[PDB]
Amino acid sequence: LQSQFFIEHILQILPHRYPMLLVDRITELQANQKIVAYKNITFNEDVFNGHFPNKPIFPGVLIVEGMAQSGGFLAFTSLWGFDPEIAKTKIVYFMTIDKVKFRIPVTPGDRLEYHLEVLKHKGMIWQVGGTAQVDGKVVAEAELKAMIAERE
Amino acid sequence: QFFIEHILQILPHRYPMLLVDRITELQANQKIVAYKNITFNEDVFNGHFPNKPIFPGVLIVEGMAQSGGFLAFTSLWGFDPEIAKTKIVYFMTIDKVKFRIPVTPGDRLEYHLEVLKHKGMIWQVGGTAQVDGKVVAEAELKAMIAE
Amino acid sequence: QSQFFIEHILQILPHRYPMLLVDRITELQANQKIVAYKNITFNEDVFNGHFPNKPIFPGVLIVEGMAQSGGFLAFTSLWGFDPEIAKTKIVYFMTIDKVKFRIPVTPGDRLEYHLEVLKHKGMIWQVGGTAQVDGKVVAEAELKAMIAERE
Amino acid sequence: LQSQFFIEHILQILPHRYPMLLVDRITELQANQKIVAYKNITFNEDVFNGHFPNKPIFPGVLIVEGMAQSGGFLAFTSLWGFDPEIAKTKIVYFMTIDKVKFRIPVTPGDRLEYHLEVLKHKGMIWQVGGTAQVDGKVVAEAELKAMIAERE
Amino acid sequence: QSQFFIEHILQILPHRYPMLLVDRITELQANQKIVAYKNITFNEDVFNGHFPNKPIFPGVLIVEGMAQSGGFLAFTSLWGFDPEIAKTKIVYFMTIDKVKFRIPVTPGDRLEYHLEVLKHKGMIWQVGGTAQVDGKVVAEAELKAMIAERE
Amino acid sequence: LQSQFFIEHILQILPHRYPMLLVDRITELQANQKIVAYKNITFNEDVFNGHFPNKPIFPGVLIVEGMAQSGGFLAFTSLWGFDPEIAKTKIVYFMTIDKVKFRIPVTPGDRLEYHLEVLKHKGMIWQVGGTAQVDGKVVAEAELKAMIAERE
Ligand SMILES: COCCN1C(=O)/C(=C\c2ccc(-c3ccc(Cl)c(C(=O)O)c3)o2)S/C1=N\c1ccccc1
Ligand SMILES: [Cl-]
Ligand SMILES: [Cl-]
Ligand SMILES: [Cl-]
Ligand SMILES: [Cl-]
Ligand SMILES: [Cl-]
Ligand SMILES: [Cl-]
Repeated sequence: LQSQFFIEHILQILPHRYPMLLVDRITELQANQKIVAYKNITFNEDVFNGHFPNKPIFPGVLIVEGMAQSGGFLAFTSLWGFDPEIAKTKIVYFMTIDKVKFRIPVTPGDRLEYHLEVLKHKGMIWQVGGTAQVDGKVVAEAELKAMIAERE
Repeated sequence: QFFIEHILQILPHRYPMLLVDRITELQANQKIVAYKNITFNEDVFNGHFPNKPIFPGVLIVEGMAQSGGFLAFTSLWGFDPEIAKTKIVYFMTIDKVKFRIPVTPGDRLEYHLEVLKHKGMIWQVGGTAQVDGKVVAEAELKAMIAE
Repeated sequence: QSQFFIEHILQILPHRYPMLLVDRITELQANQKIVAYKNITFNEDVFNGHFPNKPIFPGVLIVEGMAQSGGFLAFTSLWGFDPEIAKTKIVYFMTIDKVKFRIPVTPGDRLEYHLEVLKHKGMIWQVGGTAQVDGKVVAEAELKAMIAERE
Repeated sequence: LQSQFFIEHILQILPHRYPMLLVDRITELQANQKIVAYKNITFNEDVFNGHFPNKPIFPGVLIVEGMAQSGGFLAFTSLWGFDPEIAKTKIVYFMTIDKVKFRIPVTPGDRLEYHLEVLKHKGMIWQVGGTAQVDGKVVAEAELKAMIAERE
Repeated sequence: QSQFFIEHILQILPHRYPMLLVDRITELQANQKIVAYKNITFNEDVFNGHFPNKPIFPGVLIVEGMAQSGGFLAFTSLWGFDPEIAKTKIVYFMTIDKVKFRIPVTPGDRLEYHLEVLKHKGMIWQVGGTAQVDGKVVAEAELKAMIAERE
Repeated sequence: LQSQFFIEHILQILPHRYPMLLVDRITELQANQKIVAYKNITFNEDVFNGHFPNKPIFPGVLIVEGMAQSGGFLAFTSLWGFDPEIAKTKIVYFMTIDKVKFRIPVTPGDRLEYHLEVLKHKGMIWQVGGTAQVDGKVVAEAELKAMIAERE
């Protein structure tokens, strides 16, 4: 019912944890339709130790990962709403990834904004597409299909 | 075969983003077969996911990109540690990836990449990731080598 | 210059992971003031234990981030963007005073450091200012440092 | 109320965890009055990776953090004694820091002794002040005011 | 019985990252022997300092992994795959003798542990064997474990 | 030639680095005879995260590793003294370990003192033995034979 979520609510919905929880705040959310979130990029992240020495560049694949989590938050809330209890036993598997294009490198100090739209969704299978943006510009484009499942 | 110390002399990637442990097969301007061991003792598992260790699909793709990278560096300048150290690799595009089987601690993740097309510093490769002969994922990507 | 990105910052401060808390410098006035910032994201080790389920960027690290900004300020003022000389210097902080924390800092915040030169006499520099998140002051502090030869 | 607490007791009272729990043991404790504790400094701490390369130096701001935590243990035990139950529902916020002076650099192999006395205390607000020592000499001095708040 | 994957291992052993050095149990025989392994990959924090520009999995860790396997063997021999009882027991090692290192272990290797029960009396279990990579012996060791009640 | 060394000297002799450099300081050193050194044990170490949760215990094998490093520093200096040049062209690799007995658990707050005596030395082959002590009490004991090898 809300459209603005902070790190606290994100931890209660997504199963991801450090160092793979790549969504910091949800700024906009329209159930079954779109979501806008963002992750701040800082030099104080471990992934920078090796990507790359003396040249910090946020991995392209982790940007895709960040987008998937945004969509995963959109998918869970659209299904069961904000129910951490239900969410606490679910995980999220990647099914496919297509048409991803990287236009501008993301670096420390960047506010990487995730913009996801629901292209199609069936039960637990959600297919989203959108872009990663920094200062209003598209730094990345991507389409992906993820499935949420109950931890067996 | 090229072992970890050779890989270090070519790829610019370091911990914790160096996801290729050994190169078992290489054919210039053609293909490459390499792999990375998966063990619980990897930091990514603390968060992906707690109680349910699953190697991230995106990192599977990253491992293939790196395998592709080694293939490009060596095809471009051969095994030249000197040239390599001035470069880094940028992901340009990723397409047609599909995950069929989850990778978990104890798995030997094999990368199979063939050159689909290349020009200058821009290389496009495609293939699969395998575990015990079984295809756990396929993908296509285009990377760029630069200064 | 007036805008230094992470690479420029890396060539001036000796600080490295996980103690380099200045991601970018948005403005610098030799001998006057500096405005920089560090993004705060959940993907930082410190949040693992401060605290579980309640990510709150440590106040001591805000102050530290403020000290680093002042250090870049004092140094650039004296020698400008000079990587070679930076390697032979040391910015050792002697005191911290009047520190106030008004509102907590959390993942998703852009922690802006605002520091100015309160006093400069020889090797001793005294800076002061605030850390701000979206125009609102979240913390303040006065710090004194001494410039010196590395060893 | 004890006066000799170990890491096991400390884990049960303070909310801090790795890599921010900077107190290893409590040696002396006088409810509402003073406390003596310490943190061993070893090269095997991640913080030394970047502070600094080739020459390890425990950060001063972190020494102040350790004194604050010592103070917190005193406050908690002062208000509820050793009660892990009510202690789990809390966290400690830094309110102010004053008169901190750094006299001697702290390094790997040092036994950082935290010396703190209560300057003032009302309810959840505790104002403490003292020194951090190593082998009997004062390496740092500081005053701080913390607050214990419901993890609401 | 049969083979256990990391999941099952997590339910018996109390060890967690970065100290759980057994990824899979491919063979177990009550009161007799165990065959397990840990994959060695460059992506392990340990390789940062052992050593720079020269990754070599520590020998004492090869030994730690043999102990964990041996411990796993003794525990399951008495109680089988019983998670509840596992939280009830403590398996620490009293002794370690006859340790020999023959070949360096590096990223890409599959460190296979081969431990057999030499002798056991009550809760004192003595195991011994080798660490193997590609069928060859990279290390040998004998360890004595004591099984106790947690707390 | 000296008998007291600090982490800054240790770093110039041993190649070990975080998180495997387990000797913080050397308080005693007698060529070809013995070495007494120590490593502080603090909760702020990665190892404790999983060994074990809610029960920090410094790994016995790590105590042994620490003893081996001291032996290594001893072996090298006995032969070349404090020589950074040569030190970084050689490596002390261990061939065997015997009679290892763990008597008392090591925990955060402990000062793990390493005591190694030279049992036999002939060229590059060194056999040493000793104990790990905490507050004058033996917590561990072991014997090792090391080989000083070329680094290339
Ligand atoms: C390799 O031997 C292990 C070292 N060791 C222990 O593990 C000891 C007890 C122990 C192990 C695990 C736990 C434990 C306790 C509470 C919890 Cl909550 C957990 C958990 O949650 O995972 C685990 O306690 S004692 C010991 N070493 C020695 C050494 C010498 C004498 C006695 C013990
Ligand atoms: Cl995935
Ligand atoms: Cl990239
Ligand atoms: Cl705080
Ligand atoms: Cl400092
Ligand atoms: Cl070793
Ligand atoms: Cl142990």
